[PDB]
Amino acid sequence: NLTPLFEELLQQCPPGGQNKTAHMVSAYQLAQGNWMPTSCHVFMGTISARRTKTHPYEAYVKLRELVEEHKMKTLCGSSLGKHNDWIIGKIKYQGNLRTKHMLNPGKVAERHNVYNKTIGSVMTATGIRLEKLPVVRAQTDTTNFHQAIRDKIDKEENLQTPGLHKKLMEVFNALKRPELESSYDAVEWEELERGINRKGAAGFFERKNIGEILDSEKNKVEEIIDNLKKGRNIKYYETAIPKNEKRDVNDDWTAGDFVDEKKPRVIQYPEAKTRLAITKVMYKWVKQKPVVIPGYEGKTPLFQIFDKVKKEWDQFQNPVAVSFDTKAWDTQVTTKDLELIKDIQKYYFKKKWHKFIDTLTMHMTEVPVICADGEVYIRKGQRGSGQPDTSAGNSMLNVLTMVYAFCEATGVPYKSFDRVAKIHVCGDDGFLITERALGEKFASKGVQILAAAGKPQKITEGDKMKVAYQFDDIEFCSHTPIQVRWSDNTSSYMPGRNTTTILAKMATRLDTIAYEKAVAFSFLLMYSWNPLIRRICLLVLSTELQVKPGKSTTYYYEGDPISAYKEVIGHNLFDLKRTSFEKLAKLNLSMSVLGAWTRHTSKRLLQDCVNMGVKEGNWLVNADRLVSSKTGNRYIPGEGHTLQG
Repeated sequence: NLTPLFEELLQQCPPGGQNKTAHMVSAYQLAQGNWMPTSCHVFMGTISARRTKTHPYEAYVKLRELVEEHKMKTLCGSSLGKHNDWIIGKIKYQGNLRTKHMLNPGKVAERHNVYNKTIGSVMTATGIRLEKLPVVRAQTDTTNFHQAIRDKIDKEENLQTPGLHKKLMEVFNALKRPELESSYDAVEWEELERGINRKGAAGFFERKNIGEILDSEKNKVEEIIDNLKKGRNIKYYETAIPKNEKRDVNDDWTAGDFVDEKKPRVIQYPEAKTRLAITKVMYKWVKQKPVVIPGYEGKTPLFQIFDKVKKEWDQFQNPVAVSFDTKAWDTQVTTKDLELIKDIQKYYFKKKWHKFIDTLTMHMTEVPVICADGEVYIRKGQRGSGQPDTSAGNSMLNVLTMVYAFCEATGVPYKSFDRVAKIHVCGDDGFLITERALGEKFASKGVQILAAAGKPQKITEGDKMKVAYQFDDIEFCSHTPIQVRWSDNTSSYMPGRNTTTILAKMATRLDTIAYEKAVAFSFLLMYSWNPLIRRICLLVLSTELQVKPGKSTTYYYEGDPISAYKEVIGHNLFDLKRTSFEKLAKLNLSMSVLGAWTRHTSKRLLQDCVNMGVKEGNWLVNADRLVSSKTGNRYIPGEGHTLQG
C-alpha cells in the first residue's frame, strides 16, 4: 500500500476550510484508488477528488505537483511591487490601457457648471456678452482620459544626474532649522478636524467620505496610523479621475480658484481614511504649520502675495525675476526625490515617527493606481496630485532643485544663496529674484541644468528661461502684479489677471444670492484694481442687504463688506484713486479681442452705480471713488471683518 507515504505528504499540504461543496477524500482513502485530487488544501485530512480511476500512485504524483505549485506561487514570484502584491486579488478582467512604460494588470468591477443668477444678470445688463467669454470648467471624455494617462503619466523616472540628491541635501543642509529638529509630532483630532472639508473625496474601494470617516470609524484611521508607525506595509492604493470629475475635492481651503486650476488633467488620490491617517500625523509638515520651506507662499493669501514681494524686489541694485515652467511637474518626481523629502520630514519629525515616514515613502514610490473605470496601473514613482504631501513636499523639492540650478549655473555657494537671490514658490510654481547679472546666467544655462536634474523646463524660446525685467511682468499663482495709487499718494501692488478670465471665473458655478454675494466679496478683495469688476461687486453686494453672505467660497464677510475689505487690504475701497494705466490695458485687451464688452459697457456700468447711490442715504455702491464723486454721497460702513472656508 501507499498510505504510510500519503500520511507523509498530508502533514505538509497546506490548510483549508473543510468544504462540502465537493468530495473531501480520506488521508488513507487516497491510497485506495480512483481518488485523485482536483485541489489540495487539507481539512485536517481531506482534499478534493475526481473519481477518475487514478492509481494509488497517480494520486501522490498529482498532489505533490500541487504542493510544488503552492510552494511556488507562495513563498519561494515577482512583479506588482514587493508590497503591492495584494492588488492582484481585486482583479477580474484583463486590462486595455495600452501602457508602454509601466504595468497594467487588468481592471476591477466598476457635474455640470451653471450660471450665477444675480452676477450673470448684472453683467449682461451692462453689455458683457457671456457667450463671448472663456469656458473655465470643461470636463473630459474617458477615451481622451485614457490617452491622458499614456501621454503624461506612464513613463520611466527621469534621469537625475549622479550624486545630485547629495548636493540637494547639501543645499537643504543650509536652509535647515535646527531649532525645530526632531520636534514635530502628531496633532490631536480637534486641530486636524478644524479645517477639513467634510466632503473630501473617497478612494475607489471606499463608501464613506472624509466627514463620515470622522463621524464613525475614527478608530479605523487610528489603525492605519498605528501600523505605519510600527513598520507594517498598509494596503496603499491611489485612485485616478479626470480633472473636474465629481470626486476632485480639496481637503483644505484653496486661497484662490487658481489652485484647482493649476491641477493636472489626471488627479491621483489615496483613500480618504488614508488622507486622514497621514494628516493627523504629518500635519505640521503637510499643512506646513510652521513654515519651513523658504519662499513657500501656499499659506499666504492672494492680496499680499505681491505686496510682500515688491518689498524684496526693491532692494536689488538692479533686479530681475525668473520663472519655473517645469513641464508637468508631478510626473517629473524620481524615487530618489521622494526619498529626499523623506529624509527632510525625518529631520523635523520626532524619533518615534520616522518609521511612519520610512514606511509611507516606500509605498509612495511604487504606487498602484485604480482608474475611474477599474483599470489598475502601477505608477513609476512620481507624485499623486491629491496626496497630502503634494504642496508641502513638491515645494521643498522645487526650491532645493532650483537653488541647485541657480548655484550650479552661477557658482554662488549654496550657503551664500540668500545673499544674492530670493525665491518664491507654491508647490511647483514659482520664481526667483536677483540681480540682472546673475539672473541672465541662470536664465540661459537653466533649461539645461534642469533637464539634467529631471525637472525639464517647457519648450520656451531659444532655451532661455522666462525672465521678468520689470516688476509687473512677473507671473505667479496665475496672477500678475498691477499697481494702484491711494488717496494718500502711496503705491501698492494688487493681484492682476485678465478681465475676461475674471468674468469667466466669476459668473459660473458647478451644480443662492447669499453665495452670489460671498463670491462678489471674495472677488473684490483681489480685483478692486479693476473698476469694471469693482463696480460689479458693489452692485451685487448692494442687492438684498437683508441676506447674510454665504460661506462656501474662498472668503466671506462678517458685517459691513467695505469695513472688512479695509481690515485685510489696509485701505478703504474709496481710497482707490488710480489703477496702473498700462497694466490695465493689457488685462482688459482680451475683452476687445473676444468681443465680450461694448463701447458703451464701461459707462453703462458706472451709470447703474450712480443711478443707485444717488438717493439720499448710505449706499454701498458709493464705496467706489468715482461713483461717490459724481453721486455726492459717501458710504459710512459699520464694523466688518473677513473670514474663510
